[PDB]
Amino acid sequence: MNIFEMLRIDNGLRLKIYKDTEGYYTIGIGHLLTKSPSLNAAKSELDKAIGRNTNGVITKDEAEKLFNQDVDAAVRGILRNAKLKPVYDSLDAVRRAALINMVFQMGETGVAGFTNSLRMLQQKRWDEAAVNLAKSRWYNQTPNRAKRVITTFRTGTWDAYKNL
Ligand SMILES: [Cl-]
Ligand SMILES: [Cl-]
Repeated sequence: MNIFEMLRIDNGLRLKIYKDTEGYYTIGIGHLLTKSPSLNAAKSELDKAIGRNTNGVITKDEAEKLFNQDVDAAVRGILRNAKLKPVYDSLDAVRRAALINMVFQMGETGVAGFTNSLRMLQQKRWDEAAVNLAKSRWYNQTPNRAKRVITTFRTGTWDAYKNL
């Protein structure tokens, strides 16, 4: 199991533009196109991202390309963020993937906001962080996904993802 497989399980693969859980236009493996209500705007972002007139539909290969760019981007945003970097560096391989997952999902800004949980992770206080992480809109809006990520941080194994 690795980050790619992990996020593939959490995001699915869709070849036509769709609305994510917050109602935003997305495509592929969780690639947000725009927060804008306009399908046209979505359509425009997609063509620009792909480099072709897509008509709101992409191929598997194209989906995968956006996915690789997105994972890379998530890693670099962490490394560049002053609040994220130290946490990431203190963690083992499996827990690093849980941090990337959150960043991919909510952005570096969103995650950097979890001050208290970050601190507990940095201290290696797994159960306590797990409890803190759960007290969030994140956990209340997407509880299944959140539980998988949280379990990953608590246990440091891929158990939550095996079977999927
Ligand atoms: Cl892009
Ligand atoms: Cl969920």
